[PDB]
Order: sequence, then structure tokens, then C-alpha cells
Amino acid sequence: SKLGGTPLDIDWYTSWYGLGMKPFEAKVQKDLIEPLDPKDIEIKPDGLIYLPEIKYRRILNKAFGAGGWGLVPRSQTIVTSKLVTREYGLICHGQLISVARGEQDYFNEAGIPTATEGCKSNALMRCCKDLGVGSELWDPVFIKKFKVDHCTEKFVEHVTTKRKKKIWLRKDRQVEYPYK
Amino acid sequence: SKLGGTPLDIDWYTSWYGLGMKPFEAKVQKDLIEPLDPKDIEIKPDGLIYLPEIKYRRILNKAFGAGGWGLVPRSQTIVTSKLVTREYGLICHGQLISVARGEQDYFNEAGIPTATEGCKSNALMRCCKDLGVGSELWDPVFIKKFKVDHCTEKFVEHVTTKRKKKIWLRKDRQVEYPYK
Amino acid sequence: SKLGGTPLDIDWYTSWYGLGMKPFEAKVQKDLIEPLDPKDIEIKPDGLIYLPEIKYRRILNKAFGAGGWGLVPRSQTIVTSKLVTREYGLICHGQLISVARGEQDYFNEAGIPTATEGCKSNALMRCCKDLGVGSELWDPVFIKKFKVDHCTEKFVEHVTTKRKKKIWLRKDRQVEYPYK
Amino acid sequence: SKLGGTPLDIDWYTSWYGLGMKPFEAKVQKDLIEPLDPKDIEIKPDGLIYLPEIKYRRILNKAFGAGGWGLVPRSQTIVTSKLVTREYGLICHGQLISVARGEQDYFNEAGIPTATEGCKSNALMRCCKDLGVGSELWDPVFIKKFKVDHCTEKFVEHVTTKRKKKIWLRKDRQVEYPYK
Amino acid sequence: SKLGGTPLDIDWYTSWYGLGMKPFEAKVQKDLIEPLDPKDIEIKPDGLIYLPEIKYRRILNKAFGAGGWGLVPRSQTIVTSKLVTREYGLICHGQLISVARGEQDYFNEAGIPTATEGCKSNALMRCCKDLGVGSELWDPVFIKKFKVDHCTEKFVEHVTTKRKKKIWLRKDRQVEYPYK
Amino acid sequence: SKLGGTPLDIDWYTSWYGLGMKPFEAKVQKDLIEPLDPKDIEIKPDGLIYLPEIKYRRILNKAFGAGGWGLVPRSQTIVTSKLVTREYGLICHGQLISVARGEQDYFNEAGIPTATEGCKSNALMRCCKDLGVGSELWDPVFIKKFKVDHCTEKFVEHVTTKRKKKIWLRKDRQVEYPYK
Repeated sequence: SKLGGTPLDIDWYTSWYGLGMKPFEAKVQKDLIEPLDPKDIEIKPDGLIYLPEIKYRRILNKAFGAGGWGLVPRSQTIVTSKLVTREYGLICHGQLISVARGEQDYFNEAGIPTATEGCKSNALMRCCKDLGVGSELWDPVFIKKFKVDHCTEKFVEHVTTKRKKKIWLRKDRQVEYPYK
Repeated sequence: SKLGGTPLDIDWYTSWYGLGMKPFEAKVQKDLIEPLDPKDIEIKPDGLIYLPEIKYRRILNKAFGAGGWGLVPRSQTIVTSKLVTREYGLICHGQLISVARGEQDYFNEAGIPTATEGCKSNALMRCCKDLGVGSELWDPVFIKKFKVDHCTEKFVEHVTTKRKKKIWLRKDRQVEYPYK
Repeated sequence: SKLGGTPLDIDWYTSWYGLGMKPFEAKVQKDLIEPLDPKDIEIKPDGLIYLPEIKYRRILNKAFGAGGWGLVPRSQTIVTSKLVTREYGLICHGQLISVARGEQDYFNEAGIPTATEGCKSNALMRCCKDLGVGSELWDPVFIKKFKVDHCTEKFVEHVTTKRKKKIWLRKDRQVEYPYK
Repeated sequence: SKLGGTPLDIDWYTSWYGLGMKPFEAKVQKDLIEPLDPKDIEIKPDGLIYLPEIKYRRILNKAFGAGGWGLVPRSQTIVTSKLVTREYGLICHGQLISVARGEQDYFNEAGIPTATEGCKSNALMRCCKDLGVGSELWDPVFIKKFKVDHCTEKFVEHVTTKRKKKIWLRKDRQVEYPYK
Repeated sequence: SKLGGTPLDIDWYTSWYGLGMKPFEAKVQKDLIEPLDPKDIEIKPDGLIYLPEIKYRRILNKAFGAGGWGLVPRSQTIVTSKLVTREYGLICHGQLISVARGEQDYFNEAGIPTATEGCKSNALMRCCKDLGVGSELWDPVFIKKFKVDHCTEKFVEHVTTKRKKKIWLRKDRQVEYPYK
Repeated sequence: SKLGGTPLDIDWYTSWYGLGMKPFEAKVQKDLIEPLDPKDIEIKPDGLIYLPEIKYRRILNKAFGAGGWGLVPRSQTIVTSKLVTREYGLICHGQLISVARGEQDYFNEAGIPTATEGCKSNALMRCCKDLGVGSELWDPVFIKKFKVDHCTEKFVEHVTTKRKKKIWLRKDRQVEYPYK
């Protein structure tokens, strides 16, 4: 309502089966809590570190295997005038793990069908928090220590607005669009 | 009503199964009441100490394991003009533990879908109180002793309002946005 | 009605199962009636002694264990113009112990979702009275003796109203906000 | 009606199971009729002796144990313009003992939720009369003898009305608010 | 109707089970008909002797034991403009003994909830007549003989009306409020 | 709605059977995560690398075999004024893997039936992300490294607009329509 949008064996659309039922066995637990490789962490120009969704998918495929996990829609797609949002549930080994809401910003009317995939990835990322995957990305100590040895805040020039902005970038990457 | 908002095997949405049924066995009990590491406690500029939600998630994954616990929605999301609130229930080993209401302040209409995740974390934090996780954060003696040996109240200058505020910060951290 | 507010295996919302059915076995009984440590008792500036709710939670987790007890809502949340109130029932080992009404004063419209947690704690405190937890806090002899050897009534100055009030404080603590 | 108020395994809300069914065994009987310690009896300034409700709770926990007794609501809370009243039933060992009406005077609209706990205690006190707990408080000989060796009627001065009232106080206690 | 008032295993509210079914065994019979101790009998200023209700409760607890007897409401509370009345039934050992109507005079609108307890005691006293408890209080010979050796009719002075009334008092007691 | 379009053994149209049920056995897992051959990766003139859908089909036929996988429609075809979109579900070995939405841009009214096949391929590509097929195409490090050793950004001339655009092309391919 407050979102100014209109809708775009086990009934997994509504079922809560297995949620918090029994923990996974040892090797899955070790695979899920494996420390993140520092080379896999990206940072946005405003200074926010994150992990690409494809790394989350790779971790899930390493821990549960292909066909051992999936994303199930839990609500209808809501298309706000500037974003597309939907709820998704993570199922691992026939077990409901989490239900999280994802969103993706779209900028063109024709980009709405593309935005619904970003939303899905966002939901997947937010579901993996219940598994402890990539938890260091939310650790303030980890963020603070990562940004002093692996990142740099450079005053670069925007290629379009012709203005200069101090942006954050990794020490291995280079200045990029929409800047120089 | 008084909240000026509009709605946004076991039916865990309404079920009360296992609530206060039987205590967890010994090693889970020891894992839950493990003392908090002082380096993991953060403090806000106004002087309120807390633990990041990711530490609560890590503790829950250490005590019950991945897939051994989960959060289940218990009510509909209510979107007040300045906050998003919802009730969540903590399920550990097929057992309802607590039902707590979380809230998250949002400042933009497009930030509502993001706020619903903060709410979830807030609810999770408030559910862990029934487990005794992080109980020292509510102990007045603990708060009083923590703020004299591990924290500092520095008169810093706000980077935007150009005014000076005595804010609280850890002795290991440094002055930060929205201040100097 | 007289409250000028509007609503905000076992069906524990309405069930009375186990209420006064059979007493707990010996070690739980000893754990519940353990004398309170004098260092854990706080006193308010007006001179009223109390125990923090986190100590009640710790006692319950020590007597029944995590997962061995819980709070179940018994009524709908009523939001009076200045307070939030709700009834809660304490369940210990699958047994209804007490149903008590809690309340929490809120001062901002955005503080209502936060107030619903204070209410819950209040209800928990009032439920523990049926267990005899912290009973010395209601003993007039205990209150009278505690306030002469462990407390002090100091004429301090309010930091905002710039007036002087004789307030009660422990001999170990110090003057605090909203005073000097 | 005449009260000018508006409403605020076994269905114990209405059940009469066990009422006067079989007496408790010997040690419970001895625990219930144990003579009251004279140091535990309080007296009000107008000259009425009583026992604090926490002593009744302690006696019940000593005779039946924690979880061996409880209070069950029997009617709806009626909120008269100056008092809150409700009926409660005492259940001991799965047995209905008594149904008694309690009341508590409130003086502020925000004090109604607090008053509902006083009412509960009052009902508990009045239920214990069927068990013979504290029966000496209703014995005229006991009251007459207690007030001559353990109490004193002193002409003290009210701290607010600045008038002098002959009030009753124990010989061990001292003059107190709302007097000197 | 003629009362100008408005309403305020076994369904004991209406059941007649056990009424006059089988007599109690010998020791209960001896306990019930034990002669009253003369020191326990009180007399009112107008000259009417009686036994305090707490003595009736003590006798019932001595004969049937705690939990071996109880009072069950039999009608709705009727609140006349100057009295509160209700019917109660005495149950002893799962057996209906008597149904008697009690009444209690109240003098303030806030005293109605307190009056409902006096009514209950009155009903209990009137139910014990079927058991023969305290029967000497209705024996005209007993009353006549008790008032000549244990009582005194003294012309005392009312502390409020400042008039003199010949009142009846025990030889052990003293003049009391509302007189000198 | 927000899309301005009109509709154009196991009920696989709606069923969720097998979603995240059990992982595929070892050789299928190895076949799915086989590294992509660099010669099979294409790049668009704007600089976006991708894999042709026929390579995804070949990988699926290599991992599951012909008849071992299929695409099932999940929604109705929606024909926006400039695109055709539809949801498809990937079924592998009688197991639902993913449900993804595909879209295809059409430029003529007679090209709508042709566009519905592009949509299907798009959906298939987006379903294979749950299997980890071609995951390197979403790895920012992989994209960055691929574009410096295998690609070239050449300033070529558009054959129609007669303007010059710096476009991206592989080092093995040549300039092509709609350019020179």
C-alpha cells in the first residue's frame, strides 16, 4: 500500500516446511562459513563494500550443489514508479531457510523485465544472511580494516557532469565510467 | 491503528508449537550464554552500546547451526510515515522461541524495501533476548563499566551543520561521518 | 474501554493448560528462590528499588534453560495516548505459569514499536512474581534495610530545569542524566 | 451494573473442577497453617494490620511449590472511575480452591494498567483465606493483642497538609511519607 | 425483583450432587460438633453474640482440611442500594452440603467490591449451620447464660454523637470506637 | 499492470516439485561448472560480454542429455508495445530448478511471434544461473581481464548514420553491420 505500485509435493509458494527444523551436516556447515577471499570483495564509489551475487551463487552451489538449493517466489512482484520489489524464499535440501524481500531500481519502462532479475539476486543475497555466508561484509571491524589496506579514495572527474568527486575504488582496479 | 500506517508440516505463521516446551541440551546452552567479546561491542554517538546484528546471526549459527534456526513472519508489514515495523518469530530446532516486533526507520519512499530488512534484523536481535544472547548489553553495571575503559566522549565538529557535539566513540575507532 | 486506546500442539494464545498443575522438581525450585545479589538491585531517583529485566531473564534461563520457557501474547496490544499495554503469559516446561499485563510509557509516535518491547519485559517481570523470583523487592523490611546501607539521598541539580532535587542513588553509582 | 464501570486440558476460566474435592496431604496442611511470624505483619496509619502479598506468595510457594499453584482470571476487568476490580480463582495442584474478587484503587488514567496488578494481588490474598493462610489477621483477639505490644499510636505531622494526625506505626519502624 | 438491585467434572454452579447423600465418617463428625471455646465468642454493642467468620473457616479446615471444602457461587451478585447479596453453596469432599444466601452492607460506591467478600463470609457462616458448627450461638439457653457471666452492659459515651448509650461488651475487652 | 501490455503426472505449469530437493550426482555437477572456453564468449558493440544461448543449450544437453531437461511456461505472454516477456521454469531430471522471466525486444508487429522465441532463450539463460553455468560472465574480475587480452575498442563508422562510434569487438572478429 505504502509502496506506490501495482502487481506486475510441497506448495513452496506458501509452505513453511523445514524452517529451522534441523541443521545441515558438518561439511555443508564448513562450506557455508568459509572466510571470503579478499580479492572477491568489491566496493562502490560511495564507499560501500559488497560481494557480487555470482559469488553467493557459487558458494551455494559449492555447499549444497546444483539442484540442492533454489529460490521460490513468496509474493507478487510490486512495481513502484522507480523500483521493482518481490519476496523470495531460499530452499536448501527440501528445507525452507529464509524469506527475504529483494528490490531493484529501474530507470526505463522497458527495463522492468530486466529489473525483476536484479530483484531476485538481491533477495538471494539477503537470504544467504541466515546461512552466515559472507557475514564479514556486515562486520564493522572487517569493513574498517578492509578499506585501509585494500581500497583508496581518489578525487576523480565525472566524464559527464564535468565535476570532481572523491570516490572509493580498489587498489587493483582503475577509474571507470561514469567517471574518467 | 495508533500506528498511522497501512499494510505493505507446521503453519509457522500462526503456530505456537514448542514455545517453552523443552530446554536445549548442554552444548547449545553453553554456546548461547558465552560472554561477549569486548572488541565486538559498538557504541553510538549519543552513548548507547549495542552489538551488530551480524554478531547475533553468527552466535545463532554457532549454537544451532545453519538450517537449525530461522525467522518467520508473524504479522503484516506496517508502514508508518517514518518507520517500517513487523513481528517475527524465532524458530530453533523446530521450536518456537520468541515473537518480537522489529522496526526500522526509513527516510525515502524508495528506501521502504530496504527498511524491511533492517526491521527483520531488529526483530532477530529482540528475539535473542529470550535465549540470553548478549545479555550483558542490558546490564547497567556492564554498560557503566564498559564506557569508562573502552570508550571516550569527544567534542567533535559535525561536517554538515558546522557545530560541535560531544559524541561517544570507542578508543580504537576514529571520528567519522556525519561529523569530521 | 476505560483505557482510551485502540488495538495496535497447544493454542497458547488462549489455552490454560498446566496452570497450577504440578510443581517443578527440586533444583528448579532452589534456582527460583535463590537470594538476589545486592549488587544487582537498582534504585530510581524517586527512591524505588527494582531489578533489571535482564536479571529476570538470566534467572529464568538458569532455572528452566533456553527453550525451557517463553512468553506468549494473551491479548491485543492497546495503545493509549501515552502508554502501550498488553497481556502476556509465562510458559515454563510446557506449563502455563501466570498471565500478567505489562505496560510501557512512550513519548513519541515513532516510539510505539519500541514501547511494545518494554511492555513485554514488564509483563515478564510481573509473571515471575508467581515463581517467587526476586520476592525480596516486595518485602517492606528488605526495602527499608536496603535503602540505609546501600543507597543515598543526595540533593543534586537537574541539568535541564536548573533546579535542585533530593534524588536517591546507590553508593557505588554517581550522579547522572537528566541531572548533573 | 451497580459498579459504574466498563470492561477493560481444563478450561480454567469457567471450570469448577476439584473445588472441595479432596484435602491436601499432611505436609501441605502443616505448611498452610504455620503461625505467622510477628515481624512480618505490617500496620497501616489508620490502625489496620495486614500481611504483604509477597508473604502470601512465599507461603504458597512453600506449601505447593513453584508451578504447583496459580491464579486464573474468572471475570472481565471492570474499571470503575476510581477502582479496578476483577475475579480470580486459585488453583493448587490442578484443583480449584477459591474464587475471590479483588480490587485496586487507581488515581490516574495512566495508572490503570498498574492497578490491574494490585487487584490480582488482592484477589490472591482473599483466595488464601480458604486455605487458612494468615488466619490470625482476622482474629479479633490476635489483632487486639498485637496492637498493644508491637505497635504505637503517635501524633505525627503530615508533611503536606501541615496538620497533626494520631497514626499507628510499628515500634520498629519510623515516621514516614506522607507524614514527617 | 423485590430486592431493588441490579446484577453486578461437576458443574457446581447448578449441580445438586451429593446433597444429603451420605454422612461423613466419625472423626469429621466429632470435629464438627466440638463445643465452642467461650473465649472465641464476640458480642456486638447492641447485645448480639456471634463467632467471627475466621473461626468458622478454621473449624472447616480442621474438619475437612485445606482443599477438602469450598464455597461455590449459586446466583448472581445483586447490588441493592445499601447491601450486596449473593447465594453460595458449601461443598465438602465433593459433596454439596448447603446453599445459603449471604449479604453485606456497604456505605460507599467504591466499597461494593469489598462488600462482596463480607457477603461470601456471611454465606459461609450460614452454610455451616447445616453442619452443626457453632450451634450454641443459636441456643437461647446458651445466649442467656453466656451474657451473665462473660459480658457486661455499660453506659458509655459515643465519641462522635456525644451521647450516652448502654452497650454490651465482653468483660475482657474494653470500650472502643465509635464510642470512647 | 505496470507493464503496459496485454496477454498474447505433474502439472508443470504451476507445480514446484523438486525445487531445491536433492543435488545432482557428481558428473552432472562437474559438467555444469566446467570453465567456459574463451573462444565461445561474444561481446556487444557497447562493451558487454555474453554467451550465445546455443552454448547454454549445448551445456545443458551435455550435463543432462536430450530429454533430461526442458523449459515450461510459467505465466502468460505479455506483449508490451516494444517488448515481449514471459516467465519460464527449467526442469532437469523431473526436478524444478528455477523460474526466471525472459524478455525480447521486437520492432515490428509481424515480429511478435519471432520475439517469443528470443524471450524463451533469454529465460533459459537466466535459469541457468541457478546451475552455475557460465558464472564467469558475471564475475567483474573475469570481465575486466577478458576485455584487455581478447577485445578491442575501435572507433568505427556507422554504415547508415555516417557517424563514428568507438565500439567494442573481439580481436578475432571484424567490423560488421550496422557499421562498416
